[PDB]
Amino acid sequence: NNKLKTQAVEQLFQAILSLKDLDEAYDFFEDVCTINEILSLSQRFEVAKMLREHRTYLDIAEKTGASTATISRVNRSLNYGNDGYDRVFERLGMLEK
Amino acid sequence: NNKLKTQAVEQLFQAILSLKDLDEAYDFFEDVCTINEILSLSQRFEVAKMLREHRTYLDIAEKTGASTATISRVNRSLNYGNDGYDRVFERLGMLEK
Ligand SMILES: [Mg+2]
Ligand SMILES: [Mg+2]
Ligand SMILES: [Mg+2]
Ligand SMILES: [Mg+2]
Ligand SMILES: [Mg+2]
Ligand SMILES: [Mg+2]
Repeated sequence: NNKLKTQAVEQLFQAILSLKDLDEAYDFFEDVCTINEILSLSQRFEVAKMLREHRTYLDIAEKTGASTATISRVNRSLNYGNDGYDRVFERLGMLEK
Repeated sequence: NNKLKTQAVEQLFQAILSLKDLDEAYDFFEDVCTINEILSLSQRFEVAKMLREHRTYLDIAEKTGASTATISRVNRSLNYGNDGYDRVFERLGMLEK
């Protein structure tokens, strides 16, 4: 966290928060990231959602491709982090009821 | 690009575009990414800005820490990409005049 209190980090975030729609998101993240990086963040995000949907590690590994080690890492951030995943899931009504 | 046309990628982007302020950005990206990943994206973004500000590779390597190989990679995405960096720089009035 301390290493992230930088004006560089803050401008990255303003850049990210200025994106207006998914086509802009695609353009930007594809400029800044590799395909695999984007695929890697989307996998973590899906693991996290499925974890809160109460799915098993097997079902998560199947559906997402994540190894169980990845699943376990995400699970640490989900549970012992800033509660960012959860606040998005609540806000966007994402969790399969 | 083709590998990124996924519902998983689309939900990551909706999650990212729902973030309302920098504190939310910090909470979310810190949950989803490692410190080094965030530092790595903010470095690329700063390299890209300084490149469009017409600074030399030496000055960019000094100010940002990027190796010149990183600078050269960013420069490919800046110039031969989706024009996402440039559209953010224009929109946010970021380039030092
Ligand atoms: Mg600073
Ligand atoms: Mg790669
Ligand atoms: Mg991982
Ligand atoms: Mg799909
Ligand atoms: Mg790391
Ligand atoms: Mg790099």
